[PDB]
Order: sequence, then structure tokens, then C-alpha cells
Amino acid sequence: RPSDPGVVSYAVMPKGSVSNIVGAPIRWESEFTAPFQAFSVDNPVCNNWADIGLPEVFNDPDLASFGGATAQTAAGDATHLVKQAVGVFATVDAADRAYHRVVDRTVGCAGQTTAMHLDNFHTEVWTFTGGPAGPADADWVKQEAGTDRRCFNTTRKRENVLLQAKVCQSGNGGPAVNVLAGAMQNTLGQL
Amino acid sequence: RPSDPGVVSYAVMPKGSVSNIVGAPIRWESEFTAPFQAFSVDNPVCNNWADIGLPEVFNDPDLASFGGATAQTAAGDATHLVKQAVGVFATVDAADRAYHRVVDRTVGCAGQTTAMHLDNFHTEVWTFTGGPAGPADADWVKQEAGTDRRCFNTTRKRENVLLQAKVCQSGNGGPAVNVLAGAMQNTLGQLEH
Ligand SMILES: [Mg+2]
Repeated sequence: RPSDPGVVSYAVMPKGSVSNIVGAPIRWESEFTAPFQAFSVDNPVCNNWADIGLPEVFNDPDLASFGGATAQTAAGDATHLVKQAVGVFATVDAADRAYHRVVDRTVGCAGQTTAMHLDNFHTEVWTFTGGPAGPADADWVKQEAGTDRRCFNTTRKRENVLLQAKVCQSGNGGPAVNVLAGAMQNTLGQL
Repeated sequence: RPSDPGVVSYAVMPKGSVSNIVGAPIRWESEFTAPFQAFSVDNPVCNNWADIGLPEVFNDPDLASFGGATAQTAAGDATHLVKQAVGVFATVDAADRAYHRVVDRTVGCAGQTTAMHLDNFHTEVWTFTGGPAGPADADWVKQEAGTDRRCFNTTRKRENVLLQAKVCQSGNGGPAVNVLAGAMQNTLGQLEH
């Protein structure tokens, strides 16, 4: 069955739960209640892979509710960084259109390196990889140029819900992002 | 079964419950115990769609009890705004007449844009949409001109009760206003046996 808009208050895992999933201290988080994009990317095809919880993906006449969080090792320390975004749509079709704004608009991003101009006047360079998106599930990775830092991303469309999770770290945040997306999905009350 | 007048004391969802329903912080609320109208509209057929809990709808010889609340994100922040009004009438027919003061007097409002003059001296321009009212359920939407802000409204007649709920936000407050109206109805003690 479809989710009520209230599920966003429950579907975002708090920093304690995030710490238990990544296997590292997570002492800082910031919650958000609206989609936001805090950067511009040079290559437009990579916009909807460059972060999650984006306005062009989620903002829609049929967006009923939205919540997310960014969690980190500590204030000023993103050694581990974890982000979550959950949108509840009025219809299953609207959630499908939001899913397709992620996966249709990023065809050609895989294999590209591009500059992210952050709104705080920092510039980062990221290399994107990812296989073809599924009907309701899309994974991709970005790696920061000259580092072993990779962000593992997953997007999940479940009935009238679109959710996204991102785990950034050295090594492989993929296992953690899959455990986290599972934990988020388990709250949706869709049976 | 009709509701006793006392149900208005617990039919209005507090800000904590409203927050759980809309899925966003709701830190501010103001309760009221009398119908009020804090505006005028240029086009009179849109009066009873322009807000809920109105005197011309609820005030009546057979109004037994009345309560409502307005709730917001925070004191000066209406990013989410939610309003509720519950009237208990002495008779089911009096509740039906109150329902018809909403739905009869707003025929022609759908498709109209009109100015709302607020008591605080501000002017807002709203575009009204809505299908024909049902026998006991009337829904409509108003959109603020030049914005994605929409207020989803539901008016429901249940035995001797008229209830109204309004959820204002960007995107679609429709699912939340339906959950909220359901939560309000669940307190009315109307299950027949
Ligand atoms: Mg009876």
C-alpha cells in the first residue's frame, strides 16, 4: 500500500543508527525538510548523480512530504559522511516521474570527470561511475580526484516514495549504503 | 450515532499530532473556541472557500459546541500551515444546513482568481479549483498567485458534526489533509453500536 506523508519523520535514520550502520563514530548531524542543491556542476548530465535530495528531482506539484539528514564524524570532520533524502508523493506515478528525473537525466554521466562548484566557493573534481539504472533501483559512485574518497549512492522507488542514501569514505561505503537504504525502506509501512 | 458536544475538546489535533501527519516540524499553534473571519474577498462566491471555521457557516441557533486550531512550522514561519474547525450541532439536519452554507454559496468559485484583504492589512491573490461537492464531503484547493503554495481543504458532514481541515504548503497537502480529517473523525464517537 502507499505511504502516508508522515513516514518521512521516521524513515530518516538518526546519527546513532548511522554510526551503527557504517561502523564508525558519527557525532554530528543536520536535518533538512526541503530539497536543496548547494552546488553547480560543469557537465550537466552529472547534476542528478552529484548529490541526493535535489530540487529538480523531488520538487513537484505532487510532492506531499520530504525529509533528509547529513551526518558526519564530527562538526568540521566529514571523514565519514552519510546523507539521506525521503520524498512521499501523492501518487505512485509522481514517484515514478521523480525516479526518472534521476535516471533519465544522468545517461552519459558514467565515465565522466567534472568540477562541482560548491555554493561556499570551494571547487571539487569528481569522477562518476555506474551501471544502467533498474526500473525502481539505481546505484552509482563518485570518486574525488587524487583521493581514495568515494561516495556510494543508491536511489529506491517504492510505491509513492522516492528515497536516496549516500555514504562517503575511503575504502568502500557500498555495503553501508545498502544496509542504510534497507533500514529506511523498512519504515515505509507499505508491507 | 450523533456526537455529544464534548467531542470538540479532543477532536482538534494538537501541533505534535499535526507534525506526525504532515511529516514536518510544527512548533507553533493557536487554539480558538469561536468561528471567526479575518479577511474579505473581492469575489463573494469564494468567501466560504477562502478559509475554514467561518461564522456564516458555523454560527447557528443549533450550534452546540465549536473548537479549532491554526498550527505552523514556527511563530513567524508558515512554510507548513494547518487549520482545523469542528462544530457539533444539536441535530443532524442543522449540521446538513451548515454543510450547505459551505457548498451552496461557493458554486462559481472554481476557476476564479480573487484578492483576499487580511485584517493585518496585507493583500493575497488566490486561484480556486475544486470539483462539485458530494452529499457530505466537499474538497477544494487555493493556490497563491505567482507561487507553488497550495492549500488543500476538506469539509465533511458526519451525523451532527461539520468538520473542516486545511493543509497549506508547496507540493501537495492533499494526502495530509485526508489523514488529518480521518484523525479528527476518529475522535467523534459516532460508530453506531
Ligand atoms: Mg441515528
